[PDB]
Amino acid sequence: AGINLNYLANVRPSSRQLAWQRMEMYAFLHFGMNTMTDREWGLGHEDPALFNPRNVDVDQWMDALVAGGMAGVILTCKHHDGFCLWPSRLTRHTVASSPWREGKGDLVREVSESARRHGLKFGVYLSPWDRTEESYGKGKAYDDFYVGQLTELLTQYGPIFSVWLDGANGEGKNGKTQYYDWDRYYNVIRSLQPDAVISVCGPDVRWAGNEAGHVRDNEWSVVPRRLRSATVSSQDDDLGSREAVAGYGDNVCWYPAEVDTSIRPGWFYHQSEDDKVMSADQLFDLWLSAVGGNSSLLLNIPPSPEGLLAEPDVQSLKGLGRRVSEFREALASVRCEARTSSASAAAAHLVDGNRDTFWRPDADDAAPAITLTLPQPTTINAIVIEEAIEHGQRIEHLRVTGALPDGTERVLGQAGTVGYRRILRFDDVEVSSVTLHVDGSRLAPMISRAAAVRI
Ligand SMILES: N[C@@H](Cc1ccc(O)cc1)C(=O)O
Repeated sequence: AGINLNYLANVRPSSRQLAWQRMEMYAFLHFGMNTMTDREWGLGHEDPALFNPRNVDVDQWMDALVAGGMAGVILTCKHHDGFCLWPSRLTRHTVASSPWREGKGDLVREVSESARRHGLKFGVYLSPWDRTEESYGKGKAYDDFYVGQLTELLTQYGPIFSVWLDGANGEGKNGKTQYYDWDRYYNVIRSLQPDAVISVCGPDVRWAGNEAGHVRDNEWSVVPRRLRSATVSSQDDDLGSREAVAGYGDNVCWYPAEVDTSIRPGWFYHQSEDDKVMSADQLFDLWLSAVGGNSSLLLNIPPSPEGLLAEPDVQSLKGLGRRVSEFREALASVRCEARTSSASAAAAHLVDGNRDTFWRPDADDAAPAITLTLPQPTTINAIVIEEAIEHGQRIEHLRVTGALPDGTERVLGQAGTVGYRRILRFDDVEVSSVTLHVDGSRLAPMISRAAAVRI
């Protein structure tokens, strides 16, 4: 193997990136002034008197998120309109000036506390774009204000798992375009919350860039480093193939994808969209596609102006969670005999329920493969396979075969990348065994789990 391949096959996640990956799916909570004014885009300078939801019940939100199987929640602490959901000391444009809770409330506190009681991690979105704040457009003075608010959020509310950042901007009242001192912002986050992943407009987690309803066929976590300050764009179908990254040499990095979408057409709640909430089945397919396609899933659910998650959203979440649990429960009810093409001693690692142990074929194994034999003919429609990503991402082509009770065997399906998890789906079939052929790989693959199941 050449220097380049030895490099690519060993690019690896940091501690914070690995912990983040293991979350799999978490929620976004869009709630604030835009909810009250029924907008996707706020104008700024909205009257704080308009923020007076009568029945905020964050435990109702968290209850539904747990039932949905979420690992954490990212709250919109301040959106583009600039209204802050905590009583910031740096602006009067906050819940402290609203009639909500007699001006004595702190929704960031209320949410973070409830998240922790519910076993969910807590993250923040603090909008760089600010349509109210006076310093906006002045340059450094707005950076000072932003950093000031980051500091409040990152020091007063306990551990933060993610700081989510988009890059929208505009002109201030002075007519000048505000640009952000990203490097300065990153230092603050790294300093105050070392374990947090800085996401999207940050170096730790990449916006998947997919068209809604689509995920990459091949999602590589190892990609050109230039994608971190985002010729090539985040929306390209092929970011990480050998051909795509060839010319970049060592200028690549571990920069894993996050698929983000809303359960409704809009990010904020609009009553007119109450008949347009994704169903539990739509969410499940999404989960299977994202979390079964080497991407984390960020799912937005917006509370209504009353201060509750709406009934359809709660039901979809509940059904999503039920489908995910049924899937895992069947993935454990599975009785299989695992056999490998080499390193049979390590074959045990495929089924010990330890994500830290893996099977890796011998260097001279020219056809690495895992055979799973079933106690008797069973119907299956998917295989689950996971790489030991702590050590990198390597698999490039996977071919799955099934041995039918009727002597013969056929191809059940193929896939490219695996990474954190590949759930390969196909038509319901009855087999006595399946073989996973790792036809292509950057050096020897390290596989921590393999399984055949019926969804
Ligand atoms: N393209 C999206 C990105 C985004 C999504 C959610 C946000 O809260 C902020 C930004 C938008 O601006 O609408």
